[PDB]
Amino acid sequence: LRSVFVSGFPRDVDSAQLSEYFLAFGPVASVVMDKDKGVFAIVEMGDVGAREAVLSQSQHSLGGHRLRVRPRDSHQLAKALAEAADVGAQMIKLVGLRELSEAERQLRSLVVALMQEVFTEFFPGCVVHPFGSSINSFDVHGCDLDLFLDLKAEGAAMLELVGSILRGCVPGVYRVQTVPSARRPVVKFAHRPSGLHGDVSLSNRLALHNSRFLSLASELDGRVRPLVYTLRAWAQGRGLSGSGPLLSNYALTLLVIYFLQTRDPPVLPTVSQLTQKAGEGEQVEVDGWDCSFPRDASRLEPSINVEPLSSLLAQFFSAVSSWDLRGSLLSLREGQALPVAGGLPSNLWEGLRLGPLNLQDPFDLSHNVAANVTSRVAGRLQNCCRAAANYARSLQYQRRSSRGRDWGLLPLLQP
Ligand SMILES: [Mg+2]
Ligand SMILES: [Mg+2]
Repeated sequence: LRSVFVSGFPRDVDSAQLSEYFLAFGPVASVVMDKDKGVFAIVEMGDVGAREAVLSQSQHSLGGHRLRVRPRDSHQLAKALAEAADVGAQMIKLVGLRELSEAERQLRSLVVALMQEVFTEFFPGCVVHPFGSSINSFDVHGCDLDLFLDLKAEGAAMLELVGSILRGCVPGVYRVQTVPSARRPVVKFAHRPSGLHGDVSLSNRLALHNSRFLSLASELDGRVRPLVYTLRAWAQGRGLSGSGPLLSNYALTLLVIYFLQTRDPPVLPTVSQLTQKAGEGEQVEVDGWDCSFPRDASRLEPSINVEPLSSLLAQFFSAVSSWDLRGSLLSLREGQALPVAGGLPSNLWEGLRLGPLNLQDPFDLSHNVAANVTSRVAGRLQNCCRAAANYARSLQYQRRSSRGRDWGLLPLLQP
């Protein structure tokens, strides 16, 4: 597909002139005007890279006329987002569509209850804590159900025992696979009646609190869920968020939250500030790290930041693209970037893994959630952010479309 659809050039303009214009971007193979009609025309470039170079620039003009050059479940999403009022309404609608329905959530709680009632007989006093995607209120349709069982060879034996229990005892669950061989040992399971799948971890415990923190963030400000959902969909769109060297959903969420912490008025407070507001009985530590923070966001002061969702999204793209990733450790606790060269963040907090992208976990401070991210992924993240930022400054992002044209979020959510 080296050919591009080009329309909008003035009446009585030569195809040789279009050829001459597109000649700047590279070799032009052919230019064919619409024969019986007029208006648009098709331009085939010599190189596919030249075609990508033409599509790369959103600003085209000839003879004083601006040119439109375009290459030439999900459909429900696009249609619904096209029906919205503006960018903000689009983001909120995206949240409403992707988020779990109440039936799904209560179904999840029911399944958790089943698992608990089965496990309690084998391990008296054991507690099954749902964590991650389900309880952090960033949940999406068909997301994993991750359970933590609260009670390295003995760990493997115990893991196999849990696998056996899931296999032969609790009714309805199939696809049981024990995985001791991973950084965090886990037992994969699938419950058939509820149509759910997930992982059971022996000790993930710290992560549980992380989830809670995330939830609190969503309760602290109303823009958090739209921003995080939208940026999740976007990162998954550009191939940024993911499994391998790609960013994890948790790391991305942490990045968005950090961005919200770094705004001129803060949208979210720093984790340290939350720890200060914890209070008696809410004090909790895990592996030496302080995990404490308020139960409800009601007794916490609101955000004086008046920035709308659109401006916050554009500011996210711009700021993330503008940051220095390799030389900075992004801190959620202090809500700011701590310089790597000088300040030696690796001295205190021993075991901290630095690199292309450094993002510090709000509780365990020796943990870089972005440590897995390679140079290519980081650079491509900043590049995509620069792109999206330049797009957010256009009229296509800011305003709606009269009929049928993709506007606002829709170009950002496409592959
Ligand atoms: Mg019973
Ligand atoms: Mg999973």
